Amino acid sequence: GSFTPSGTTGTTKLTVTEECQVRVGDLTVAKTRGQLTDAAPIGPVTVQALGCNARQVALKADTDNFEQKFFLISDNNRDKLYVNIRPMDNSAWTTDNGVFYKNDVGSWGGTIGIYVDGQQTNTPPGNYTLTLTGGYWA
Amino acid sequence: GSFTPSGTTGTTKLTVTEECQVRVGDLTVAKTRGQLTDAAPIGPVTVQALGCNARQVALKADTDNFEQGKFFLISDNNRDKLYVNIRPMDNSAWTTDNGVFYKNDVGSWGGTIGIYVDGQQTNTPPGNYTLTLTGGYWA
Amino acid sequence: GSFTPSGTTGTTKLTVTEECQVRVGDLTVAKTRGQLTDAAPIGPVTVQALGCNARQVALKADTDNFEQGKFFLISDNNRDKLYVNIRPMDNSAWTTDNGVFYKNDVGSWGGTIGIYVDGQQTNTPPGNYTLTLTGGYWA
Repeated sequence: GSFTPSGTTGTTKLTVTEECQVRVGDLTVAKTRGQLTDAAPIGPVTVQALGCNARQVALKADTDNFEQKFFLISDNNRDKLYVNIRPMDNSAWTTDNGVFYKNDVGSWGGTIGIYVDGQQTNTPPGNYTLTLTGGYWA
Repeated sequence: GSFTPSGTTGTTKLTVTEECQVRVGDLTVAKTRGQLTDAAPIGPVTVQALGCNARQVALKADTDNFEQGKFFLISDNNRDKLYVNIRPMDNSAWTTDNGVFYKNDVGSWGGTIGIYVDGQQTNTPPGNYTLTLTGGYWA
Repeated sequence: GSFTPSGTTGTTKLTVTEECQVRVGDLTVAKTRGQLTDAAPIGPVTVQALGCNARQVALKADTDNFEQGKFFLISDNNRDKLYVNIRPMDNSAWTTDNGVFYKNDVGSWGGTIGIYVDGQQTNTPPGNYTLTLTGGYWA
């Protein structure tokens, strides 16, 4: 099985902060380390496939967003926040080295929820990101 | 003549995908190589020149978006290119001079600049292509 | 006292142009050098401090946005600069300490920070200027 890039690239950006969070400029997903408890929901990624009725929809994370496990990477390319990626509808998906594809072919379209994998309330403040690219599995 | 930078910089981003395009995020201008036929319309650029009553409104593309009097979107790898044609929705007369696309007549013009595929290029490798244009006048 | 980074980073982008102003993009703030008079208002930065009921809300500008107790927008060339004044429309009391703009009183303040031109600089070369500010507290 190999992932074929065929879609747009989405990004989940989260700004971890101390209890005293000062949101300057535009508004984004901001969370204090304290809120980084297990199962804690981060953002959500909207996916929409077209003309994929004979292929398995899949999402591919940047090389710096997965290892052995998905996680958001700090701007320093150091600190990481381990998260779990699952669709809103209870569709069945598989995780294969940075790839998250649907077990059944079809032009699926829904929401992919991002949650904190295990309490990590000690996560250093900063800007974390998680990039995912559309495509199919085959 | 020469182009004088005096305005904002706009960008036309197109994502080329295979027949099975999976849009992660929301939203962009995605198109399958199959749709990359000749005259195929990509995105559109809205232009608004003001105080240009004695000058000629002009648009300047990045050095990596033009060559030999030909405009094209560049891949994120600064390698693959999609040749496109620049033309206003209204049939106004413009001129192309080395990456510069200026209007033949002076005055403050405003409207939409349509971007179309120049010749069928359905073999264009998938990826993220862009076309940057900067506002200014010609002299 | 030192500034502790704890919030998001905002940015004020301005595009100085000549009287002939050609807007190519969808939306991006533009202004001709002529409008760059003293007290001239640029953009505005929204500030939302939360859980800061025992800390002094503060804003920190990039190293290339301040110098000698003076704030300014920097050109894309890291050369030209537009000196501006930072002030809360709440008329609240703030202090400027080497790139840091913090509130004199603790509390989870939330409002608008107005950006105005510091002294007439109508000769400012055209280009893209920016001013980055990061949320956090002072102590």
